[PDB]
Amino acid sequence: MRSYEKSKTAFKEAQKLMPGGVNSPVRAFKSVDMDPIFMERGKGSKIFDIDGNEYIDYVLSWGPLILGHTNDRVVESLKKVAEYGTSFGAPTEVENELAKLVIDRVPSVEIVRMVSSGTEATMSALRLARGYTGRNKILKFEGCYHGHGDSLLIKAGSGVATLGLPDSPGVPEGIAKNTITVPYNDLESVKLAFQQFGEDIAGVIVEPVAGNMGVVPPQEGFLQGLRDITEQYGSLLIFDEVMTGFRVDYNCAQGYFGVTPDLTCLGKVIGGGLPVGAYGGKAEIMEQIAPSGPIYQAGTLSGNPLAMTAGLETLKQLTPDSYKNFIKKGDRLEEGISKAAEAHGIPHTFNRAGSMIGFFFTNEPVINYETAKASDLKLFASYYKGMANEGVFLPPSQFEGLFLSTAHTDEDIENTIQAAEKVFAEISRR
Amino acid sequence: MRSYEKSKTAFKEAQKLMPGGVNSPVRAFKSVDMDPIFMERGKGSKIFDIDGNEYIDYVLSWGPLILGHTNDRVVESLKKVAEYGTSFGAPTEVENELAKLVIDRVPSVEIVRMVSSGTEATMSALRLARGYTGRNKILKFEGCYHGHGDSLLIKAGSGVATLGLPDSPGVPEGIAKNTITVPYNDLESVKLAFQQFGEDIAGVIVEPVAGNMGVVPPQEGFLQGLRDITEQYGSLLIFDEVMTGFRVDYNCAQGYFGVTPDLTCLGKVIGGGLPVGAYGGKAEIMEQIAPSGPIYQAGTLSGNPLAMTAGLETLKQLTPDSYKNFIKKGDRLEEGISKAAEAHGIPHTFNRAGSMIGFFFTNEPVINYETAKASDLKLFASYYKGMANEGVFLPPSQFEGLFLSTAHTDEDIENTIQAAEKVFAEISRR
Ligand SMILES: Cc1ncc(COP(=O)(O)O)c(CN)c1O
Ligand SMILES: Cc1ncc(COP(=O)(O)O)c(CN)c1O
Repeated sequence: MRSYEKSKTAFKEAQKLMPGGVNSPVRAFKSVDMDPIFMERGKGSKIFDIDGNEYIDYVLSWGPLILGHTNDRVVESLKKVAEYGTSFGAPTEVENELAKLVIDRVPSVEIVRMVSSGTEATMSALRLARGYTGRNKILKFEGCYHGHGDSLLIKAGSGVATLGLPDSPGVPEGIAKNTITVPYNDLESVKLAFQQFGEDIAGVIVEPVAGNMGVVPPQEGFLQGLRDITEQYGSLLIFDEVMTGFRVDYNCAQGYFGVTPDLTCLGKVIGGGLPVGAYGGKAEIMEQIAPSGPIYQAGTLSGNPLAMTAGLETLKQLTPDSYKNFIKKGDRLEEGISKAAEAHGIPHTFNRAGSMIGFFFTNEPVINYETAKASDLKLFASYYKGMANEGVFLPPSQFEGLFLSTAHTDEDIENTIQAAEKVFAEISRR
Repeated sequence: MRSYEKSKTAFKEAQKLMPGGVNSPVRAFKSVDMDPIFMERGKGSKIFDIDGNEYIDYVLSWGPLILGHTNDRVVESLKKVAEYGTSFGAPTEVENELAKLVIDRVPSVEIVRMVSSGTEATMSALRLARGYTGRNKILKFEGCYHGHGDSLLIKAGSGVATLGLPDSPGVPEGIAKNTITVPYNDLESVKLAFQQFGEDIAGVIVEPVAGNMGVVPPQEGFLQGLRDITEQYGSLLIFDEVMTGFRVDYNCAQGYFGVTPDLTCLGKVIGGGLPVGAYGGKAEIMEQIAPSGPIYQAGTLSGNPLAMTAGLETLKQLTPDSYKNFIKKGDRLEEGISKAAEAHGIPHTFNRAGSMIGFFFTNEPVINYETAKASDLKLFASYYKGMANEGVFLPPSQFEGLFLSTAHTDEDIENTIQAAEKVFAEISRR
């Protein structure tokens, strides 16, 4: 058996301090048939809750911990930095070191600007795209998440190609009016969107691999088609690689799929688990950012030495072979979980995009948000509870992939599969 | 003499990696008659550049380092956390601990939500204000900075009370249309703004002590008047205490001035030098934030254990007497610098607001942005160079105060004064 008492107690406290008892909605566990699991430590692929329970971590702080928890190098260098200073509010050399590493590893990024989050990265990218092009409209994709920036908190309007609507209360009046939302992997609706608004489309923002509606790889020609249509109409291509960056492949999703955006939003891995983000791309576009250009973007704690260091030390330990091992781990994971699902009549479909993996509780292929929404969400809710009990910490959402680390072992994968077999059998006997 | 060669070399590198060679405009030093000083370490009130030069730090990472650099407790606890984990993407206990401390110390904050920056804090607060009230318009003050959030990148329109204009390229079309900008300390223009748009004014955002146009204390009745007018029209009062928070006074500027806002945006100190931010306030308002309410705001790395810990350990070491010492340090600083200025015919005016201090190179009282803009900016540019050479690291902007720490000694203040005497004499001989 497994006790979650301290997490129960901690969450009770949390609920009287924060909205939903959390600093981010997903952490409320509202869709997984158990209450939030409070974590206190981790080591490699293992995460430990405040109840001392061990889990094989497939959340990995939602992407940053690509080397697992508390990587020795990363941690010792972090302690070293802490000794010298957390922050200086002045330029540092580590900012240069990560900047150039990011520039050397991310194809489209020639000039980068560090920020405090993916939300800031994308928000700044959208503003950059609009300021650089002198255009108002942004095209995004249904199911893609870019952060809680107002300019991005938008939905599809009434119609096939559509100037959007606000996707939340509090969003500035008519902020969504200059934003188009078409289905992911729907290149034809993109073509239609440009036919109507193309000459005012500042940019197209896309997750080159959707990871916030589950892992949803791009369809053949989808990203290239976005690259072509943006060029044709003079629009910018913004790759939201906050999650895909340094995770899908060594050279990111843009390197993996050989499609080079004008702008790239990064985060997670580049902070090694600390608050971070960045937007970069072509120099002449990035030059428009303050203080060198008119487009204003500041951050007093941006390029934080601790985050720059952790991200630097994380990335240094990643090689092409890391991703080879991810894929091999993903293969066994997919195979083992899929066979388990078959054996117990569990509807399932896996999506693979480079080293990114995730499955849906549906037999129908997930190629967009609509087909992701076809997943058995209640089954996932139940399944999740069973997996946590078997020592597997999954993202408390069906609309998330399985985050792999370099620290995940074959034994971890086997135990994860065995955990799924057990959980699927139980569900099937019901 | 003093060499800045490594910083010269580092900045040359920086310029080919980031816009303006920086992750934030002010760090480019464009207004101070010397190029950016690269920092590598600090200890208490001392900051050290990459050239090994020692400075008495009056920037303190722009506010977070209220205990100075590398505070022993803060650093050791940071190392302890690094051992356990940088981030978990799941709820933690330290999030609770800082949350309640913030709730126990900031008067208006009953429920808080941690974010990655002050920009996110204010942006989320504006969205909250607009979502909670179902209203579109936000009133801000000329000279006040709340972050690079689009909803806030706005300026005053043509007219006395005015629906605003975009204050940067790239800002979404007509996002500023629902934002009013009136001069700081100009309560009459606030009254006029409400007469015209009051029933659609979602909230009034203000720095209870302006610190981004220099230190500009509120005038008698200004904050109370804002509190009254917002209540009268059902608008929210948002205190941007990202800088003032835990710096102006123990109970923040809202406690210091005895004016309680509906919402409070926090940052800096609460991260102890790590990327951080938070917005909080009345529970029923904060409850509207996701997942407990409809107003969407997420952050995957929000409530970062390292930032929560550093901020917690920073705040724990602050007492009422810390601020007593700030004021006493500020008195000698003001007196010594003012006498030096008098002696050398240097135009000067000091502004004090609690433990916040700053001076302007003008003899005319600075009560708003317009009068702050009356300062001899070229004199400041020159003066700054002289001060850095004398071992005093000031904010590379006239529109900034002097950040004090608990680590600043009487000797530091004396040397800072002596540095100002020397610099003023040199300038006066010209
Ligand atoms: C009062 C105030 N509010 C908002 C912000 C936004 O801060 P950040 O650059 O971290 O987004 C700042 C900057 N520290 C600030 O001083
Ligand atoms: C692809 C993508 N883009 C943008 C964001 C925004 O991230 P954050 O919550 O840190 O602002 C996320 C969240 N990690 C993301 O996964």
